[PDB]
Amino acid sequence: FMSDITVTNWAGNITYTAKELLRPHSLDALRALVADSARVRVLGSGHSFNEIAEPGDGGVLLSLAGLPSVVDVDTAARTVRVGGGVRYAELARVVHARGLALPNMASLPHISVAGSVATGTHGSGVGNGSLASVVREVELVTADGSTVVIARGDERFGGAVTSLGALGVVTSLTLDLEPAYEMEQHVFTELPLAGLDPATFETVMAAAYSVSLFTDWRAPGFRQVWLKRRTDRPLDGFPYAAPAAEKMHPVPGMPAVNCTEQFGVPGPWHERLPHFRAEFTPSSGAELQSEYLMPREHALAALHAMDAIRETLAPVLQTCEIRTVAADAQWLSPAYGRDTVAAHFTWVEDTAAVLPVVRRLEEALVPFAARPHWGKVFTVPAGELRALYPRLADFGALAGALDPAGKFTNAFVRGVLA
Ligand SMILES: *Cc1cc2c(cc1C)nc1c(=O)[nH]c(=O)nc-1n2C[C@H](O)[C@H](O)[C@H](O)COP(=O)(O)OP(=O)(O)OC[C@H]1O[C@@H](n2cnc3c(N)ncnc32)[C@H](O)[C@@H]1O
Ligand SMILES: [Cl-]
Repeated sequence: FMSDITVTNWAGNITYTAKELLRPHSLDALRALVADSARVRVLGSGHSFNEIAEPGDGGVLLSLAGLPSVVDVDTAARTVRVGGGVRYAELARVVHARGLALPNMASLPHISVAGSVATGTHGSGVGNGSLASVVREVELVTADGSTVVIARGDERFGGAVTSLGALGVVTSLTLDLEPAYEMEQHVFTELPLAGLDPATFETVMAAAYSVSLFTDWRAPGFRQVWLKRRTDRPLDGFPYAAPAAEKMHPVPGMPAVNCTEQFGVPGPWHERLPHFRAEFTPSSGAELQSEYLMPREHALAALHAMDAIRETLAPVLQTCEIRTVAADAQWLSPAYGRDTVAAHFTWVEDTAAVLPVVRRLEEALVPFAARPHWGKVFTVPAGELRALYPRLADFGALAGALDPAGKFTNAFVRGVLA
């Protein structure tokens, strides 16, 4: 019963030093565990790919999986209060049943809400903010066990959602909602990079509510284009690529059964925004991930820099996805303060082969002020990375106020706060 266990992230490339995952079964127990522990980090659903959740030797790794997962919709207010450990699939089910909806979702819905917003998680669409952008309040258990609630409008709130877990344990969050809406997903194949000029790139990325491009970086250009269209908005002809003949997966050869419905068949928002259907429930994945988030005005130059090194990228690549994100108010969001283009890479799970490719990719993106996704694999040096965040000092002051001893600062966060 008392024997050591091995605790990893979802993809299993990160093995934590913790020999047990503590899952307190009450908020009283959680407060006491936090107060009594010298160093703490929280594990959500483990869909990070780096050391962000590692608390160091002797540090406590705790989870909310032992507490009830509550999803409380106020229909008149159009809000939902959720536990930090609740995952997006359940959140979406419950809000949809109340006739309400989120403005966006990530690719796969089986990810914790608190952990998603902690790192900058986003979907696509030129007018759609990050997942954090709909949070209007957070509730934290701080280092001494006490609760601090921070709401939108509080001078601190810009640092309180996407915080890398550095302020305390987020026990609940409240999100804003909109009326439930219908969508259609239309997939296309073969979009050239040649002739993808500023006007055409803008037209393509704005052609639906959320648009992704996918490529293998093998033949020139893009292999797929996914349009996720609201039925309450117009859909113009899309002459730029061929209509897909078959149901598609982002990664060529992987099972398209896993993916949300295509061929433009209408269905609800939460069955169209993700790329992966709720029924698809993988307990791990044999992959790594990286993503770089740049000013949207650099999209073409960045795509052209990556095209020039395509032969270096391709051998370790499962798929690359290009997305857009609206400017974020959160100080540590990779989309902070600027409309954004994102370049995501799902790699083969071969750390030794991937890291040198990541380093070369990062070099290629330096001219475009690329910020890495905090949840994913990156090798940007700490000082260089700190220089990319205008309000980093403000964040550090907030962390110092709420957590003076740095109970929630691990090695990952320490390099951000240095
Ligand atoms: C696995 C995965 C991830 C993923 C994705 C697809 C898959 C298969 N698609 C994404 C996408 O479309 N867009 C996007 O921007 N990200 C996508 N991701 C990445 C993923 O969403 C993030 O890496 C996310 O942060 C993972 O959250 P999760 O909860 O699974 O991961 P974690 O390692 O356990 O924790 C991450 C950080 O959050 C802190 N955390 C977690 N819970 C809390 C609470 N309650 N309070 C304070 N912090 C918390 C962790 O400590 C860690 O720092
Ligand atoms: Cl091309």
